[PDB]
Amino acid sequence: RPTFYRQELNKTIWEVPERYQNLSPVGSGAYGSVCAAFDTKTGHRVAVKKLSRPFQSIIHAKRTYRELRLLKHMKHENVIGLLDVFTPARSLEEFNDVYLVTHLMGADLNNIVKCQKLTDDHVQFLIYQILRGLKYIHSADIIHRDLKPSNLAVNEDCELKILDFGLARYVATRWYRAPEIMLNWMHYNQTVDIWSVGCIMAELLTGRTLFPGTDHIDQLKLILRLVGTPGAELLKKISSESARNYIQSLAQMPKMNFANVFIGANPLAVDLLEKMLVLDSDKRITAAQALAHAYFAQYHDPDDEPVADPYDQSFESRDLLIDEWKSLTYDEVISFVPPPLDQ
Ligand SMILES: CC(C)CCNC(=O)[C@H](CCC1CCCCC1)NC(=O)c1ccc(CNC(=O)c2cnn(-c3ccccc3)c2N)cc1
Repeated sequence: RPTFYRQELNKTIWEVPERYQNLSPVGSGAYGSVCAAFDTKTGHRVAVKKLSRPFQSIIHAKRTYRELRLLKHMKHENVIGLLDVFTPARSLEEFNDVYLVTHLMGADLNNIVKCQKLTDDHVQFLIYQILRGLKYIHSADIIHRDLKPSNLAVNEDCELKILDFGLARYVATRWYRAPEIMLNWMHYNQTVDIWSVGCIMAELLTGRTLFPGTDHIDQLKLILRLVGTPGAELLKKISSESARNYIQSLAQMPKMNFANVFIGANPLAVDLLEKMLVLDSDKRITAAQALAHAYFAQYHDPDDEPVADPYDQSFESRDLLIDEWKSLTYDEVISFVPPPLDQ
């Protein structure tokens, strides 16, 4: 066990290993309770997140377990990874705080698009990286579901990682959400995330939110204005009578020609957008397919777009007591094997 030191920061007690020095809060709460720190083992800046009331309820406890499991799994260049996880507790009995350590990222994409509209080259490279991380996540049967520009972090070298910062103690998730999981939430696949990548890529190209809806209905209306109302073939895959009635209640709208909307953009980018922003989720391009798209010719390397190890999601179906989820989380803290150092 390493030696821990104690301090207080912005309404909260941090007890961390001496390994981590010069803690300073970041984001004014925006990211959670998170400090930048210097990691003396590596000589690098890191981020240290203290989970908020991780075992307050069964729901918090399972969420805690879930986040730890997911972070321990992710081993890929374009996905946040886990550098360390610790608790000052010496036993399960005393276990009540969970701290996570990741790389410290430079800025989010929300900050970057709000600052400047990007070059077509920067768009190629950023979207390629998103898709490469998504091929990986999706290969483990993990769906992000919350993709938006504030959940993507980029450094000065333009290397990107996918994360999920979660709630706030503003960019609406709804603006980037697939129509199929806008009303019903039964019939959806991993390509909900590809819909979000299309919305993000549009905004990077244009500097404007593609579908800035006020609510779920308005959101749907903005969407169908671009992609058109569902034709007979998609209508007959909608089980929800109320959704089908709602859709069919609208004055029918044609699909726009995306070249008339994204006027002046690279045509290969326009063609990719058409393949991502398809209403029918069975017809939407997958991440693996998208990487082989001609828009990514300068980056795509089929020998360097790896899949994930399998991920055991079987816990998701379980209904357990708080002390059980806590003990499982403790197990995962104990079994953690830190990553290779040499960067
Ligand atoms: C509650 C619910 C909505 C989701 C909760 N979420 C999770 O479970 C995921 C778990 C892994 C996911 C990774 C992406 C793919 C899906 C799983 N969890 C994380 O992604 C996750 C967990 C911990 C951390 C800690 N790091 C930071 O906070 C951090 C790092 N850099 N910067 C930075 C960024 C830009 C500018 C300046 C500084 C930060 N602020 C970061 C992300």
